[PDB]
Amino acid sequence: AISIKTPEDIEKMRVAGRLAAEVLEMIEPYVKPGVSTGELDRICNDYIVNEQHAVSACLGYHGYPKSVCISINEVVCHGIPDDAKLLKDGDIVNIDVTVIKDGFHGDTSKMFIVGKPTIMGERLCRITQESLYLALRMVKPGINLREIGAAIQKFVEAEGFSVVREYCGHGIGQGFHEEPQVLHYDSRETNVVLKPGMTFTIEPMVNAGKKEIRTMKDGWTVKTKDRSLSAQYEHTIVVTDNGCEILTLRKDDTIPAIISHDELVPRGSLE
Ligand code: NA
Repeated sequence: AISIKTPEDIEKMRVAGRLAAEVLEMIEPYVKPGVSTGELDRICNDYIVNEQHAVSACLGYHGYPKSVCISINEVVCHGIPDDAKLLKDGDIVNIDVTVIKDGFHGDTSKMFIVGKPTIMGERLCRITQESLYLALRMVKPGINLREIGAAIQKFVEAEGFSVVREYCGHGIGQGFHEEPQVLHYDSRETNVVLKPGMTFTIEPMVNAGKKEIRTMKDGWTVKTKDRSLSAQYEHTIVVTDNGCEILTLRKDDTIPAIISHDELVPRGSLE
């Protein structure tokens, strides 16, 4: 029930994913102490609309009140931009952007560390991206989604962090949320063999502390039950013939848009 994208479909997500990454590349310079998250949200939206002539898939979604999600520190996800929420020195902040372009979505997010980073702030951010890269490196047809969550978890835990279990990455495309569910941890429940053309997200949410979270009153914002810091990075990718292509790659990523596996690349018949 997982949709297989069409070359044309794919070019579209590429455009979409590219637009999503640019929002993140653009926001960067405004992410600094004293900046309110409402303003960041503003910039983002203005950007999506006016310059990219696209639309935030988040804006008003099922009621969601802001253009992008800006989760600070113990906020795991769905953090709601608010003009009263100023960024502080040492904060860690996720900005989650989802853009719709020509009917296709581009979904990604990254962590920003404001001012002087904190030991743990820095480490979790690093570790979290790594868990994302790590999964990225394994994306390839024939692999089971389950081996990936497994890998993420293993890594994360070995690094002394936790993986939130309640929220996942997912198929995406014409629809914001599509199958499959992309768990960032092990699950006997998980059974998804990757096929080329599949487009989905990977967006491991990592707690410096315990994995338990708490959903807030507002119905959106998620936080760590123990109040430890939480970090997330996400990429939207397409499964290729031999690996994956990262649709939301940013200048600052240090992973290649295109990941291929030797064993899968085209080769002579006897090679
Ligand atoms: Na956080």
